[PDB]
Amino acid sequence: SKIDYLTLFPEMFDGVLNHSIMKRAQENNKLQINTVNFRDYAINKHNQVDDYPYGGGQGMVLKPEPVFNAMEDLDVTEQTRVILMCPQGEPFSHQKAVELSKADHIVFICGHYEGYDERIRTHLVTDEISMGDYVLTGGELPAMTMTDAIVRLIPGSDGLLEFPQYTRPREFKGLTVPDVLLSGNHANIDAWRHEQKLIRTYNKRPDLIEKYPLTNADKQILERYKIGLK
Ligand SMILES: N=C(N)NCCn1cc(-c2c[nH]c3nc[nH]c(=O)c23)nn1
Repeated sequence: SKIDYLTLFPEMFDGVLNHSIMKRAQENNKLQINTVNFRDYAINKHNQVDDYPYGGGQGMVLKPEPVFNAMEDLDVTEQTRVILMCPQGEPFSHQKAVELSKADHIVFICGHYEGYDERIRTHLVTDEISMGDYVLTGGELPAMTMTDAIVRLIPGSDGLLEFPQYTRPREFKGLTVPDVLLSGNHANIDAWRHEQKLIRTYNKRPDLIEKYPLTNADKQILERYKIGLK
């Protein structure tokens, strides 16, 4: 499997591909990653990859020819998935990460451009994906985050919040690890962790409690808690 990124700043990805999961999986002969710069396929008078929009508008638009050429050199096939980092795209999701981990070749089109030529979108892009309602400067960090979640799904819940976890030391600033965790009584350790899960969910995410098949023990735990409050 292989991932290629079209970027103006191929060096933003320095140290994110040479370390962690990217370093591991790429070393392991699992994924080939290539960075590709624009303006390496530009032919404009200033070697530009953006020009002004027909009809007017404030911004500048990425031109189609450098991008189709970039797809050409990257040996994009009819089954390659070309992902446009688009602020109005479908929000990225675990479902989509599972879907994309099934893909032999992937290309991210990254860029700060206010606009993209519609030719690119109609005949080149297979996928347009957002990071969320917030506004970013470019598609490079989105591209890398999505790559993280996808690569992690390469061969290389219960409905509640997590239970608190503690490690050494037992005491720190007078803040004491709960004693049940050191008693070596695993039935109590698990019962306590479950109680904390119910209580933390009740306090911070009551919607999750509503969608949870509460037992009679769970109801009693929450009721003893909310009475212990008063
Ligand atoms: N087309 C416009 N407005 N570009 C402006 C500059 N920009 C933004 C993005 C972008 C990519 N992915 C995102 N996910 C969530 N919000 C975002 O803003 C983005 N890429 N370039």
